[PDB]
Amino acid sequence: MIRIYASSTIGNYILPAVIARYRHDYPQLPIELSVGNSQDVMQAVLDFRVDIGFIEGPCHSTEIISEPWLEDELVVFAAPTSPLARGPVTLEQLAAAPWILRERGSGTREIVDYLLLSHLPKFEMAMELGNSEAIKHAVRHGLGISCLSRRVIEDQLQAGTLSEVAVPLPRLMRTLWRIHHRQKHLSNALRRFLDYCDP
Amino acid sequence: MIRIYASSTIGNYILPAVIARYRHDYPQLPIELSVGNSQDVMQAVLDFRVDIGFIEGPCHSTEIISEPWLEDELVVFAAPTSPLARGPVTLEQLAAAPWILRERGSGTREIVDYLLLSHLPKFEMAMELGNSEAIKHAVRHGLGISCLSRRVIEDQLQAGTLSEVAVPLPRLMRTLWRIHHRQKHLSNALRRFLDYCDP
Ligand SMILES: [Cl-]
Repeated sequence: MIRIYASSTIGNYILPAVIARYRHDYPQLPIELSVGNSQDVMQAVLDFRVDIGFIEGPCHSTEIISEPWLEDELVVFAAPTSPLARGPVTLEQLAAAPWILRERGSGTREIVDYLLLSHLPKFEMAMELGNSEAIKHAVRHGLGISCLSRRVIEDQLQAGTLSEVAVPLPRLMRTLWRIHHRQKHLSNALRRFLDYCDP
Repeated sequence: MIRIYASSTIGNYILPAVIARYRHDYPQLPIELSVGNSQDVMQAVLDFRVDIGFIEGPCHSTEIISEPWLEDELVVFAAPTSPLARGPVTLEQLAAAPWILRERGSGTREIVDYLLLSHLPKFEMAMELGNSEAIKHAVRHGLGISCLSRRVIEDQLQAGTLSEVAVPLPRLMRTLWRIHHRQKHLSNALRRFLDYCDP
């Protein structure tokens, strides 16, 4: 058995496709997938409740081995009617918009703070929401703007229900990490599953 | 300060739009929205941590007043390339399909069991997943089929990345409940917001 805990973007928008391909070739090797925020993953790995974790924030622990797995682009986005949805925008313009943020313990929250919000003037947090789908829909209906993985909003961007916002910074790139306990021995079955995770 | 706790279908797909219409008419009156599962909502109401809760399953407590708030259609869905997406299916074919289901004890699993799975001869669960978004991605990539609120799959049905299964069953309707503690009184500030939570 392979027991996995994954962060929100990874567990909801990546690993189900990987598991589908894996189960097709190994239909009699079970997999358990739990999804939470990156802090949830860390604690599950530290408690030896899962075999492997996947996180999307800089989570640190002397008891954890972290290995780079995938790149991931964070995207500032807004309702299509927002003035920010068209043309160049400045950091001061971003700081004047209502921001919708994830909860403490989200890797996305921490990375967005370092890569972007740390460079903004005083800005208002309009709402704090505990998952990325509530944020997507709050932004779609004009409650504010936010910043999430392109993977989370890709389908809305294509359908025109959300709009990407230009940011005067380099592409907001982060690493999606594979983690396991420093004292954990990875099974051959798991290492085989990780081959399906490799792009 | 109105403090809401809502299950995922309601908090992610219904209330964001409602809060928008409300804050547009009451910008000075704030709203705090927490999203989780129905059981999280129940405990938050019991612990007096929120003013009102919204749930999507038959959960019951003797300390709670529950009122039917909205009806909600459950829909069986599959990858567009699935044979089960092409024409009417039999109960036998549904019973043989790989089911992607929410965990036992959740409101969605209980109501899906009652309205759908209890009518199938000896179905098998291909995988258990803890939230609707992971389920959608799993089904989208062919891991199996599932049953969720039409509201939750609407965008993907429109995009054509998920397909509705033509099942030989009645239209499957569940209840979305509004709840509060039985000794709580709905303030006029909250009753006004609830007028915006009125179809
Ligand atoms: Cl019910």
